[PDB]
Amino acid sequence: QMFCNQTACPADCDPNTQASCECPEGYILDDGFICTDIDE
Repeated sequence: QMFCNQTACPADCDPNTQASCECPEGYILDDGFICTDIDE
């Protein structure tokens, strides 16, 4: 349950949560390898 840790940020796979990048279980990355979901 972690989509980049917020609306849209980056995907450097934090070294204490590994939530970004890998993206939630179904978030789906986007143009930018950033984990987010506010439009496309």
